[PDB]
Amino acid sequence: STGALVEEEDPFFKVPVNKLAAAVSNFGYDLYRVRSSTSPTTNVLLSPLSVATALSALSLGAEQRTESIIHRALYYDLISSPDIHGTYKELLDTVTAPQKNLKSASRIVFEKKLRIKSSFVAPLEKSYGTRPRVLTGNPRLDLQEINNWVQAQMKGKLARSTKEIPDEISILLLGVAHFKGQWVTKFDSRKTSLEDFYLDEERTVRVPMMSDPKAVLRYGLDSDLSCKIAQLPLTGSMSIIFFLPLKVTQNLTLIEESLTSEFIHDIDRELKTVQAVLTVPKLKLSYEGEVTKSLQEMKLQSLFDSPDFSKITGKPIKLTQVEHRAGFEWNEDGAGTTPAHLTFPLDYHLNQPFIFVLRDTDTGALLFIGKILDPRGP
Ligand SMILES: [Zn+2]
Repeated sequence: STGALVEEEDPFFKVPVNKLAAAVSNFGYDLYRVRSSTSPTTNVLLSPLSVATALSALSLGAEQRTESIIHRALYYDLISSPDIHGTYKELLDTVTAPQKNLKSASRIVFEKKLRIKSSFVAPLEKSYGTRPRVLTGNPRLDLQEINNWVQAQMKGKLARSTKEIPDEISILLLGVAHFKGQWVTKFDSRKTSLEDFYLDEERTVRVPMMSDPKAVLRYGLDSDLSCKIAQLPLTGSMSIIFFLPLKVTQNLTLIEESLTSEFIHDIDRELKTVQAVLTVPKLKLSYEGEVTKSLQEMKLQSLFDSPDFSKITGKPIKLTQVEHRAGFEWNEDGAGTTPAHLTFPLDYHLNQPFIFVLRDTDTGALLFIGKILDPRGP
């Protein structure tokens, strides 16, 4: 009984920037689901906000039908906003503020010699703080310039791309993000040690495992999903929510099917503070790849056929590539250290495949999502 335009009753989602954050985050969970389906045996690491942002910005140059196609994928058609792009600037300003430890940037890149209308550039730069790049047609220079842009946006925290530049670009969208933050409570690195990680029912590896035997966290068991949910706070009003299956498995699909902005808000409200025997693997992960094909499965295929971008230029152009680069890291770093007496202990050992969601507490925005089949790497 959903899909109708109704007034928002949930207080957290009445806030326009939170309503927008929930919309583009729901695009991000959609993209995550497609990628995870495509990658049943490899880690999935995504920061889809940078991709949603490139698409939202590009929709400024779309005529009405194409614009609506982009807006439907971003869930804008369920918002009743007079200023979607003004709200977006606020969203971006909030989640990339310095305390968030999150670098995120989106770029629109056009085929060589394209003449761009200043009536596109002006709202693009105002709301998204970005300017379109027109390629030169020299593959070496063009790849060097894009990597130099990623380097400056990410302050060198991502690896430069040794990937060849695509041969036939009309519109290329680039979404890049890096996150390395600090826990509210540091892990004692003296307690970090090599421990078993159950890749699956038959394969066990040894991985640097952080440990807090007396962790305070927020926790809840979701019986319907057979998974233990824990939330660990980060400095700068963010948290990581973990989804830990009860049985060793790489099949997280049932959990993945539930991931929406509204589900995650509900989970967050329902978690309760407990003490836990907590283990968390160290993570230093990176991803570089094209999400072109995944977006084509997300009702965006017509952007690649004959879309109408005549608000950008008179020359017929179309989406040809959407690139994502992401880097993500967590270690023991944190801001601080911490006749009967009864406790309620729980174990929370992330020593088997799990999903994590890095969420902004203020807006609820999805900042990063990982399916971690193997904490060592790809
Ligand atoms: Zn609520």
